[PDB]
Amino acid sequence: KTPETVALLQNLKQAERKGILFGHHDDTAYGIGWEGDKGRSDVKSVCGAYPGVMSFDLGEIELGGTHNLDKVSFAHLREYIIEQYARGGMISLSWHVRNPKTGGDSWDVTDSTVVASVMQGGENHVKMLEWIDRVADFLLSLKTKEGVLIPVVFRPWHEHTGSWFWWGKDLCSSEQYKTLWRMTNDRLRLKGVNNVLLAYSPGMESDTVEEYLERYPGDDIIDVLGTDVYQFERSQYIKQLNKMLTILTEAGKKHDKPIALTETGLEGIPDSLWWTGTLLPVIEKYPLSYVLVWRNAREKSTHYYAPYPGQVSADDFVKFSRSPKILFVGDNFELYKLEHHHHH
Ligand SMILES: [K+]
Repeated sequence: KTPETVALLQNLKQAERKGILFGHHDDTAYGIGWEGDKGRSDVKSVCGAYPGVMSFDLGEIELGGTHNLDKVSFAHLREYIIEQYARGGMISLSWHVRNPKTGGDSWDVTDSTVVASVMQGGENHVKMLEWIDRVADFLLSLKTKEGVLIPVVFRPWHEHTGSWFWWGKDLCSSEQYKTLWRMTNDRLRLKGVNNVLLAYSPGMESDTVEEYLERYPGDDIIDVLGTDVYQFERSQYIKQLNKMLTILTEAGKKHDKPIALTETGLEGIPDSLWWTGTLLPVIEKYPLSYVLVWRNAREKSTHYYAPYPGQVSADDFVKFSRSPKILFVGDNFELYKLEHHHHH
């Protein structure tokens, strides 16, 4: 891993001391009522600072086209990534990859033999490695104008304990799933992709650490232990989020990995006090390195997870943002600076 990448990991590992970076998907790409405006951010428009983490998706890079599945160009993603690094924030990338057997999208679960087909000897193995190489080439293009590779937390194969993606629980064995991870790591390493940290991120199906780790590909592959948990009903969310963050904290101590709430949110945040009244009291109890809420879909204006100006939860988001526990660009962290000393 590059020096800046090791520094990022070491700074994620001191979350207990520094606080929780706040994140938003596609934050500088678009939001409610806009797309592509230079420097614009629904998060910054509400609270005045950029989120400490921004994530974007590489889905459809494997098809060799110019835009991802959410119609954002890869050349724009690279710009947004360079700009987030320049201001000192973190970047994460997910990968809603197409179905290599059916030609469908990530959510095509018609065929439960897709992962088998990309194993060694399978009809789609070479193509799967070509697809991963296309991700590798994009990652290698994430450079500062001075030529420094930009560290990224790459989070492929997510939500694998559910069965809504073609790599999900009912669609492959535990060993097949771990092999996806090994193929991914192998190709990234061969390509010299030394600017990636890998994050593991199943949802809330697991009730225990044993279950959470059943499909874990190993400490030598994974750098960040995450989970994706959304609010559908408040009491259940509080129970299930506490349950998963307890699992993450226990597992992260057992395996010496930082932890993160890699996706969460309340769609349309109709609860005007969601941020301080529901989310913060849960997450502040756990040593999270970051918490990321999902995109503000310009193309479906009910589908948003961060506020925007005038949105009913916006004032409360401002109050949340002022918590010393929650970190935005401008706050007291330096992700890419090594402080050169062991933990004790
Ligand atoms: K803050």
